[PDB]
Amino acid sequence: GSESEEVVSREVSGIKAAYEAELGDARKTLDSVAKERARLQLELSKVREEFKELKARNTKKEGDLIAAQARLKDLEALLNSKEAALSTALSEKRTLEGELHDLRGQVAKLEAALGEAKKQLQDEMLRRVDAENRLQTMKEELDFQKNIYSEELRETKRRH
Amino acid sequence: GSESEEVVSREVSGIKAAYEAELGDARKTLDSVAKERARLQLELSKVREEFKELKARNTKKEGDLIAAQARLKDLEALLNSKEAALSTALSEKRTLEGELHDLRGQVAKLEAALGEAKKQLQDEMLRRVDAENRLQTMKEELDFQKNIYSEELRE
Repeated sequence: GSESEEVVSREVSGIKAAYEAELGDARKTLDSVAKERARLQLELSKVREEFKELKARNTKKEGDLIAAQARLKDLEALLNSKEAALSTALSEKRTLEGELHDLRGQVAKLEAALGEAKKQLQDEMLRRVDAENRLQTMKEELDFQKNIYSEELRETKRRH
Repeated sequence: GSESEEVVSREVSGIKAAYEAELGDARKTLDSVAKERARLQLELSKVREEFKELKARNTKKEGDLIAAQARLKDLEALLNSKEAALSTALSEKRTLEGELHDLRGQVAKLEAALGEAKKQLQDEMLRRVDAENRLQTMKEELDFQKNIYSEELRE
């Protein structure tokens, strides 16, 4: 009767209260996952941004690196050419200094030889001038000896 | 009249089934959001790994760049020193070639002067020898002419 209606009302209230407790524990787990989802969304948004910025920085750095490496290659090659040119120039200079030293010795040797050849020519010109003057005097003596021979024997044979 | 009691039995069974259905839907929704957490965790794991790899590559590239820039700076300076040294060496070489040209002209001028001084000495020595020979012959003629003078005046 009334005990049959009370047992159902207390049963429904029991199963109602159990469901309310379980759905409440399901709501509490739902918010927990909602917080973690929000944490991950923010953390993902942070890393994506950092990656975008890092990729932009790296793209610039790598392009700068390729350019530096190309310039380095060109400079190392030019430095090698310059060193070769310098090595040749110093070698050629060394040969010149040697030729120059040899020529300086030659000038000094030719100057001494020229001075002595001129000194000997000077003395010989004097001896030639003297010998030619003494010859003219000897020719003059011979003509005067031949003239006194003739002008005297012209008068000797006539005066006995 | 147990039809009045079958109404309450069907109501309780309906209440039970409705609460039982709400629990099943809440559990399937919890799965639905757990899938979305899993999606984000995987997506985050992917980007973190890509970033770690990119940061490692960039760290190496930047260190390589600093080194290249330092080497460039040193080279440009060394290249400038080498060009100055080269410019000096060619200038010094040019002065040497000038001194050499001047010395070669001096040797040629001294050689020509020496050859002509020797040629003049040669001709002068001949004139002296000839004049001294003609003088000795003239002295010999004068003594003969003075002796024939004394021998003819005798008789």
